[PDB]
Amino acid sequence: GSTGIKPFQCTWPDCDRSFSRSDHLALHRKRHMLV
Ligand SMILES: [Zn+2]
Repeated sequence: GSTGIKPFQCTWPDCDRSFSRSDHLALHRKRHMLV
């Protein structure tokens, strides 16, 4: 279903990801800035 309305939303425009896991979106975001 529509599970894009998440509080842990990735703020990458071309990506447009949204998470429920803080430990997942953290690494997802770390790899975004290539760190
Ligand atoms: Zn992302």
